[PDB]
Amino acid sequence: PEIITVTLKKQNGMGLSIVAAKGAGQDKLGIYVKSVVKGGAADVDGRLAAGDQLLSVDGRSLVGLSQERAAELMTRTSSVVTLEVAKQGAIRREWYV
Amino acid sequence: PEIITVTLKKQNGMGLSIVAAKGAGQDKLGIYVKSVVKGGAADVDGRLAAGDQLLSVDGRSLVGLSQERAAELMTRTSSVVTLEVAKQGAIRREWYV
Repeated sequence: PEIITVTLKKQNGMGLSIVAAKGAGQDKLGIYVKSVVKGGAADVDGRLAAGDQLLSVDGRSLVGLSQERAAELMTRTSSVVTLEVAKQGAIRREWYV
Repeated sequence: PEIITVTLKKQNGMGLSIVAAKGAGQDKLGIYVKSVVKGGAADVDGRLAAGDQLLSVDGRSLVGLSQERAAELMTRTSSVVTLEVAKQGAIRREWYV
């Protein structure tokens, strides 16, 4: 799983719409990019994309946390935010029914 | 929130790729349609779509359950399955960052 570090200058927010989900593989709850806002900070930066997992915010992990704990952590971010992101794999575990 | 009942004749499975997530509004974990397989049972039926929440399977609720409990419930389904689905709203709660 490819992991990268993305640093953003917040325009109005990071220009990101997120969701709490469990990876089909995982038992640990995670924060994922549901979609990117065109023309927002993450869009212009050009790295982040729907499906990417947000591992940490400002060095503090987002993995396995309550939706309350994670929301608190997002509201506390500076004008500048550094994310560790697990890039969505080409070869990936998924759940079929 | 519009709720409907969809009954499917399983071809090879329902032709559905699902995910466990929390609605931005919700604290209850849910089963959602991540994507539909073209040419699968749900596709041909034409009702189900990415974003829809799967409320119950065969009359048994999928809301708020462990990923183990839900997977067990999906593997137990007959050649015929009846789902209660909460259609993804146009006006909906979402989580921006």
